[PDB]
Amino acid sequence: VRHIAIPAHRGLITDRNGEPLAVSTPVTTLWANPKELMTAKERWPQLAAALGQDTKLFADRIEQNAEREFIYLVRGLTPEQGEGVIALKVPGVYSIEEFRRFYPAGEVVAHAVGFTDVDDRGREGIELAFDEWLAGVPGKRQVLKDRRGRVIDVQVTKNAKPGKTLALSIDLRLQYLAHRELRNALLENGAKAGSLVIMDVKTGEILAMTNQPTYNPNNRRNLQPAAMRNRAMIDVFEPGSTVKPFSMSAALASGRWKPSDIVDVYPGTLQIGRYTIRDVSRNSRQLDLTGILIKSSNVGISKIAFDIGAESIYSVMQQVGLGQDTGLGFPGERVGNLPNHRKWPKAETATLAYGYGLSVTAIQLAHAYAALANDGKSVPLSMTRVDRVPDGVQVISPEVASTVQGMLQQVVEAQGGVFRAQVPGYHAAGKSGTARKNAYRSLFAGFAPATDPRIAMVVVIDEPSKAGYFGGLVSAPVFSKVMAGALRLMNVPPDNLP
Ligand SMILES: *C(=O)[C@@H](NC(=O)[C@@H](C(=O)O)c1ccccc1)[C@@H]1N[C@@H](C(=O)O)C(C)(C)S1
Ligand SMILES: [Cl-]
Repeated sequence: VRHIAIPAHRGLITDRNGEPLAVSTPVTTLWANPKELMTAKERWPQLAAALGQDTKLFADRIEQNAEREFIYLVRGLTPEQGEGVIALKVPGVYSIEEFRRFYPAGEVVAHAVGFTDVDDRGREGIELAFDEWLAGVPGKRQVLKDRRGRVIDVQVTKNAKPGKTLALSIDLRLQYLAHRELRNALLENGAKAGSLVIMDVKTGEILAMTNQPTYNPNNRRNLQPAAMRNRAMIDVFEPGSTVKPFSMSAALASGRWKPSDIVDVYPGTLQIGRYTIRDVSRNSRQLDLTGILIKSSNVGISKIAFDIGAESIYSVMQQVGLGQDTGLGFPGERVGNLPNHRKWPKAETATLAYGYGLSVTAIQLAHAYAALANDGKSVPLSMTRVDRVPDGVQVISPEVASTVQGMLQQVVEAQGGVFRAQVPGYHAAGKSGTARKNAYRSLFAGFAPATDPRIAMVVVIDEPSKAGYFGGLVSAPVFSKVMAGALRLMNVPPDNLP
């Protein structure tokens, strides 16, 4: 009297609308009792052939496992193929009906979903993070065996309970769009890597999370580690000039600045001891605060930071979640960091203000822009479909967030701005960036529609290699196309029709 396991059916993963993303499909595995095989040696060659194995090597393996009562022949054949071997009636050959995961969207959502074991245990991404929920509990079968031991099947001791279903926050339609457009952007620019995150400003849901390179989890032969990283969550980078709107939020909240205030940025450089702060465009003197963002003046943002102090900038960044724990619990997710100082020297103050010295994830950057677009209120992040929205936390004053939103709409819409971020039919807001690593990261971060925001988006492209490499040239056009499609796919009313 012994017990054999009764495999449980692992729960289905779907996207937010119910589209299957991970399904456990019936699969047959074959094992043998060598002691029973040792009584039917003349059958071995035909069985070896039916397993695509060499007869002599196969025979060797059963001889050297002769004294054992159990060994695997092969795992995870199709039910019809496993019937082929079962049909040739070899003594001591048995079958086990297991389940095997299939991923219908393949590489399009591989980084979010992850994958399972040969045992159908989650070992990456969502499959790992929600493993206890999805797994269910295997059963126990009471079985009688003779002293060979040939099994000669009594009753179910304990039933199998299937795993529970799970609906992600991801919208597969948005995911496909983002994937295709990020991929196109990568190839066109000779880029090495990239991330794109799309977030629902009002509910905290991650509507799309896509990276390049990626991999097809359905093929065990193409699990190459470098292409398996969910870069949006597990890789960090200096956000660069994409953090300037949060510097600006500190300035406006300080009570010392308004959008119409002027800063003098001539001659487009500022010498701070050994360190020189430099702008790309150096034919400006007086700029207002909206102008500082539109032209992305480093000198301008540094002078404001000197006036208000680094501490005020650090707290806005901390509050919005940059370099902080997101609390999602995605496997291998990084926290990043905001630097700290007892006393902040000028050079450190300036570099913070325009996005160096700190390290963030793409998901953190998108979460920060989402809170800004949601009138300064940060809704907790979710990877699962949200039906009842949790209470959000006020992180920037509504009034300040509104002003900064307007300024950002101007960076997209005014002359001298990131016109390639413009979304046909809609008002859009955002900020470009280009950070060093002569290697660069091209960036665009933003949200839309400007009159009542719905979606925040970050596009991060690593090391473009074709002439133009600024965030406004490389990443902005991706924001434009993906945002255009996402908006209409979500049936959001156009707010900039003529
Ligand atoms: C923010 O990213 C800023 N970048 C730089 O000032 C500058 C640097 O970090 O050394 C730089 C990087 C790459 C190429 C040129 C200069 C400003 N914002 C950028 C943007 O909006 O994309 C720039 C390039 C306009 S400068
Ligand atoms: Cl970290």
